[PDB]
Amino acid sequence: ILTVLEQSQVSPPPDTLGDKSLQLTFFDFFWLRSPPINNLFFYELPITRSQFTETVVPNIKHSLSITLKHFYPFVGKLVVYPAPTKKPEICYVEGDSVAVTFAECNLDLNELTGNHPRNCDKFYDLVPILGESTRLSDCIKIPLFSVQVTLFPNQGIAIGITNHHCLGDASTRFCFLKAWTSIARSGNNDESFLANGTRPLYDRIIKYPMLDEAYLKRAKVESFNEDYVTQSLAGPSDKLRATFILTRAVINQLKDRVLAQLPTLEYVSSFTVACAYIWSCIAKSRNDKLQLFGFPIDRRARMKPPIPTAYFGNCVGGCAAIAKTNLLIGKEGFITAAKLIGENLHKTLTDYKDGVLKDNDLVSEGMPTTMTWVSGTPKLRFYDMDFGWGKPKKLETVSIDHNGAISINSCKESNEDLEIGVCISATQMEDFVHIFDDGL
Repeated sequence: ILTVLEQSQVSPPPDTLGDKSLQLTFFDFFWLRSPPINNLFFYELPITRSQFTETVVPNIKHSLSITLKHFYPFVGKLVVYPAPTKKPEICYVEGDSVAVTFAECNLDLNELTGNHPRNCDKFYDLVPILGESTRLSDCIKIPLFSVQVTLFPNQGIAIGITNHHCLGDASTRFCFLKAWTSIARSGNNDESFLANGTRPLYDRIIKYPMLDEAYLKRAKVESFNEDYVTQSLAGPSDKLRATFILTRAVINQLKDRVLAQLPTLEYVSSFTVACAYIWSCIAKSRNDKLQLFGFPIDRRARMKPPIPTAYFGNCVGGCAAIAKTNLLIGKEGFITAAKLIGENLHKTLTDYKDGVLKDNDLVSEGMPTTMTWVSGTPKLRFYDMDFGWGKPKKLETVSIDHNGAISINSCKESNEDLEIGVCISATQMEDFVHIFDDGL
């Protein structure tokens, strides 16, 4: 089903980059022990094996190489030292490279790019492993970014991107991908990027050393080297992956229902309404006791003073709500969900305005029987990423399979519509589909 054509290593062009480091913040240290992030971009095009070898392979290598000279941390490694003093950092050293795998897949591409339930494990051999760590006398070094480009002969191409969350957040990945695609589209040339594109800002403008040290303690840094193990996804599995669509029209109707029933609810957005609806579906599907639902927040614009969009690295916050499952079910359940999300998000955003940077409560108050954390930021249009073959047919966040997570992103026939990705056991999928569709 999968054939590896080439295992390559891609570096910046000769005589372009010297040794370079990037210092990290508490926002980055938060993710020290996180599993890899895996994303797929699927493209439809009538591409032959010969053409893939002749132009695609060299074009991927060349365009990535050129992009790396502007995005040094992508070709660097996370370096963790055993001493509680020396902070982890990103280091690039001359000779460092990005692992780029070229492969061929004999599965029907049309059996992967749809929205209906497909086996989760069919996607695993399309995403690259993050890569083996390097263990030295004074440190461990972990790769930050890897790529797989997979040919589906006469059908298209999937680009699988795996990264460590310490490299940066979704905004950082978006910035990088905008550059890479520009460079690829313009025939392996950074002239357009340098003139018109958004360059990464490596200035260390987030300086809170006391928070830095507090976050490293929580992430247990002295045992990191001893504890670190690879976390690649592998089958077989009975789980199914589906994509659920909330159209602008449906979202507005749901929003109108919330605003009508709860006229003084301080925060109601397309995103909170989408979250509330999926939240209610998950509650109905699980028929459990107590649930937590949460999601990330890009904090850049909310910082005091504001952080430029192009700031390189992590600048992410989070918000969560907890409710008894019986309160989340049905039409009234969706309303309750929207209320709790809205209230908690309003509180969180007020705290950011006040300049609040920080943030077994559960053991005391009650252990959730389900927890869901959203992957995704619908504001970032990953569906516009065009390497020269057109925009993606389908995006998948494969790493939601690891734990209590769903993906929420914009669509590309419409940036006002939302796509929700779910990977759950086959037995639960059948009901979930009916729950979602019937409820609308």
